[PDB]
Amino acid sequence: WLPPSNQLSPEARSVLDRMDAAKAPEFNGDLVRQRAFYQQFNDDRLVEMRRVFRTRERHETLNAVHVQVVEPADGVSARNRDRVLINVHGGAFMWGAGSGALVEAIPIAATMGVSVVTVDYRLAPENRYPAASEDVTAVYRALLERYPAANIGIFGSSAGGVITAQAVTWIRREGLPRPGAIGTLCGTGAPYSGDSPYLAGVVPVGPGVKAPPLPGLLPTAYMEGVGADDARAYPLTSDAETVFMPPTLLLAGGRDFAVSALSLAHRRLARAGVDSELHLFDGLPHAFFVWPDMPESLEAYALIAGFFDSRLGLTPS
Amino acid sequence: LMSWLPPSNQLSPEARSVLDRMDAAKAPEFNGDLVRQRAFYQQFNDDRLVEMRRVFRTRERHETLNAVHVQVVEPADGVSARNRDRVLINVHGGAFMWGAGSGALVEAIPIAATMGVSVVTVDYRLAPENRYPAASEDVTAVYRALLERYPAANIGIFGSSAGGVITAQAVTWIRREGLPRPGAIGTLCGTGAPYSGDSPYLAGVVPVGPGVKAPPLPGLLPTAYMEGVGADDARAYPLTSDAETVFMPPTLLLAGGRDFAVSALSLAHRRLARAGVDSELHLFDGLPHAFFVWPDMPESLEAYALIAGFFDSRLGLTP
Ligand SMILES: [Mg+2]
Repeated sequence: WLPPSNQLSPEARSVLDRMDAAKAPEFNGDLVRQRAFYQQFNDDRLVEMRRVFRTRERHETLNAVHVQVVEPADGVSARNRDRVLINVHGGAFMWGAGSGALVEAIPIAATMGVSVVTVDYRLAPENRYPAASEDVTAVYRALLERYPAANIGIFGSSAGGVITAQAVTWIRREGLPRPGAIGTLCGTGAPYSGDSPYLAGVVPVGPGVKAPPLPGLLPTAYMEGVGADDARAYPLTSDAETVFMPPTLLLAGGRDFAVSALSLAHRRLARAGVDSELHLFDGLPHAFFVWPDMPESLEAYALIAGFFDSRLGLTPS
Repeated sequence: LMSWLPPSNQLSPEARSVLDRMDAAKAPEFNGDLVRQRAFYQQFNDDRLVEMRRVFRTRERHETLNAVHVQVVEPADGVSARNRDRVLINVHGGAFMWGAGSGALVEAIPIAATMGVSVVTVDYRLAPENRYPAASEDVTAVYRALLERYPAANIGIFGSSAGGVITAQAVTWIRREGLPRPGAIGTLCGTGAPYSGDSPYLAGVVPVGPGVKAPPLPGLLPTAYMEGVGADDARAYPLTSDAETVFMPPTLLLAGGRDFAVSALSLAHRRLARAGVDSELHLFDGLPHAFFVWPDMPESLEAYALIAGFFDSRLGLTP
């Protein structure tokens, strides 16, 4: 095995051990226990968020979808008066509602100085694809009443990255204008692939062990029975959906199981002539930036804010 | 170690073939016999050049610019009208010790042919006979000469492996000399920074695993070319210097996903972004260091297109 990456701050090295301590025990398919565990995990990261960042949050309903609107406590910045971001939370498509959503929205709202509308989308296994696309699209449609499409960004982490990419295709199915920019962080509209799922240990490899091929679909209940050929569901595997993608930020830890898929999606975006940016944080795991107590998380929030700042329009609307 | 993984499932059949040939073509131990080592890599580079000539149609001329030997590589069809007032400078790889001649054409030919541009590949001074900053001086002298014919904004500089390191160092040397900075650079599989992070362990540059506890990595590049240069020389290690990083031109960083240089390139890209520099990073999952010297796979053609696309979007056009 490996020492921690020698690029990491002392604070990140501490976070790595806290991450290890916070890892889930085996649930053996007990969704109730699993949801309760991750509820507490997300509530814990929320407390850390609130210590670092000063925000105000309000509940709203937009086109019959529950959202939380997250803003810097004293107001959005003049630079971002006519912009908004939609956040789509992660949580394996089965949890993350409420505190998980605030944990992704608060650091970006506070770092960029922008309104973040985080969507309480329908979750699996009770709901299945394309429920979350429909929900995010309904919110987007409502926000178009106030903000130019060029000035709206959509981002999310892990499952939320996947749903962000699927929401783009659903928006185009509905005949609405595409968003100004997206962030598909730690996940996008494509299966995990390449080397990283083996290195990250999501699939066993090594002495005494037969390493299997990887799946061509995402294994989640959310995607049960959706075909590989559905370009709306898996747009980053489709040369057709890819060309219509808006400017995209892809960001992951270097040890994240999603990283090989993101580097491929970035190559495909570039060949399609789509503006895209990829950043990797060596040594860090999946969805590392839910832990705000390290310079590397603040840096990630700065890269997300800078990508939206440089790609979204400014004009009212 | 990667040997426990299957080939990346992203790879074309052609690339899986290349990876088997790459492993089979790996060098034996030379034990400080530099003459034998150079002969082995002369053969390797000649072999790749044969492959390049099958795929691409170019013409090469020798020239001397400011007392430095170059080869000027152009598409056999001619430079596109779009690229009439552009030029790229190539700085070859080869561990700072070999690669001169055929190794330089192996890097220049695919880019000249793919972009439709003239590439000047520099026959710079090698280690261990010559030491830093000899290669920076050579590349700067070439750049100086090309400024007589092309606007700085229309000149790119790129190189692979040791040549990616030297391209970054040449940029700081050009600045030191008071010349205008180049329009864009490609620091491929290497830049002005030591190797760092996880990737040198994963690639086996430092022995790694069960029962053998991994040593720290050096904060310096180990090559004889760089021996005695301090970590604090910002001109030698610019991507660890906030000052030289801010002055970098738009930069492409590209590597194989299994390349020992990956982790350093991802950090350099974060630093360039924080410094406000236009940079772009691409990683080819499953592929090793300097993978695009083997042209017989879709992934290599795809790399050449990304390099051509980066320069086509970042360099100026006007005479
Ligand atoms: Mg990029």
